[PDB]
Amino acid sequence: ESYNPEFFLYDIFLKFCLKYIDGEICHDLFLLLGKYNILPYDTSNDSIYACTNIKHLDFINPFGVAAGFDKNGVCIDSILKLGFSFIEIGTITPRGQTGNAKPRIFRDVESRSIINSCGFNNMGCDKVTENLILFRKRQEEDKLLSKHIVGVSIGKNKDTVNIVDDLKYCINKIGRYADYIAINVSSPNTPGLRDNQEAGKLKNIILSVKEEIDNLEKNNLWFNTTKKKPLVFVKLAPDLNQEQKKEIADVLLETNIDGMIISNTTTQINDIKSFENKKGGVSGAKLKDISTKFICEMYNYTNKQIPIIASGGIFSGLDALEKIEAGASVCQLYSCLVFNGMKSAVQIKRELNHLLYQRGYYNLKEAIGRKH
Ligand SMILES: Cc1cc2nc3c(=O)[nH]c(=O)nc-3n(C[C@H](O)[C@H](O)[C@H](O)COP(=O)(O)O)c2cc1C
Ligand SMILES: Cc1c(C(=O)NC2CC2)nn(C)c1Cc1ccc(C(F)(F)F)nc1
Ligand SMILES: O=c1cc(C(O)O)[nH]c(=O)[nH]1
Repeated sequence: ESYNPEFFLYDIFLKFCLKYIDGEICHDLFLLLGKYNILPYDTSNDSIYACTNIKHLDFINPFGVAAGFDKNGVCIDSILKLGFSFIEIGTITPRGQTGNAKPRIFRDVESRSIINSCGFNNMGCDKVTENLILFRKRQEEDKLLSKHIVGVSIGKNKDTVNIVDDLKYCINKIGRYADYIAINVSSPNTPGLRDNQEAGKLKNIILSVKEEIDNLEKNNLWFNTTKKKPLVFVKLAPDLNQEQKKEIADVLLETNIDGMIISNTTTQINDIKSFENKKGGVSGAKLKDISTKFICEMYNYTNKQIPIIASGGIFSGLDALEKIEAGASVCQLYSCLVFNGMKSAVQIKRELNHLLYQRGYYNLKEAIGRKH
């Protein structure tokens, strides 16, 4: 009963943390609990009707943890054992960074919103690779983790001129241990990063990343879950106009990107009194509708040819079903872990299974894109 993530004390501690403790400190405490493997766990098998896939990536269930939660890969086992099918570590950069000055994370509990200006704080590609190699060694000896997927989000150091150099550096160090690589061109907290979403720049970035991944073999294998070379995803920002979204879509089709993560934080949420005039991008429930509309738009601009990982405002099974019906094959959570806590995975999985049964869906795959 105690290791059950729905134990009552966890909600007691969650409420106390959300009322009296700084956001980053709460996060650091969660990571500390996982580092010592004293977090609750849920090793129950998941419904075979709720599993999903992106190409050859077979997700035991449709819920993972978004990037920026385990930036340095120091907590992969514990987070996954909460009930998640995958996690995206990072975003990492070649050299470590401490990020912007603190406090840089703020919460609004009433609206279930977060705002952050972290600035790609992380231990750097080389250290984080060592943490991921340790996990992959543990995974090779634990059967309960053999189907779990780990992706790596890569970006650039603040002072780097040509992003492709930094992306290549990361791919050549951590790529062989990744099940997929997420190209982060959508953080609002690294000056000029979002400009790389322009079509011509993005195209060259994607081809450069894919060419570097395809060269890992020759340069001398796959110490990951798929035992295959990592897929390539792009994470997009929701603060784009329609012509930019159409131009990106055309590039994603030409370059054969394996999927698109929709979406990162936004600067369009400005009705939160306590966040006014603050730096950073907003996450949480207020982002849900904005990011779901973005899924529908890109699902149609890419003619349904590009799989979608949903990110933004997902708290309930209904929220997740809305993303799936809009076009998503899998969902990523972040703010749900902040405001619901340890029970996030267990609870949302049960809710979705109930909804699939209620709505007359045979399985989750049948629901993908049904809104359209
Ligand atoms: C504190 C914090 C740090 C984040 N860091 C990253 C990051 O490093 N890379 C990334 O791609 N997204 C990052 N994100 C964005 C989340 O991955 C996610 O896309 C966003 O929070 C929307 O999901 P949500 O509304 O369910 O929280 C971060 C978000 C927060 C709140
Ligand atoms: C809140 C919170 C946060 C958080 O505010 N992140 C920064 C705003 C972005 N991140 N997470 C995992 C939680 C849930 C949590 C933390 C600690 C504990 C406890 F058991 F250790 F007390 N329980 C639940
Ligand atoms: O992709 C990202 C990165 C950050 C950050 O490190 O500041 N923050 C976000 O909201 N999204």
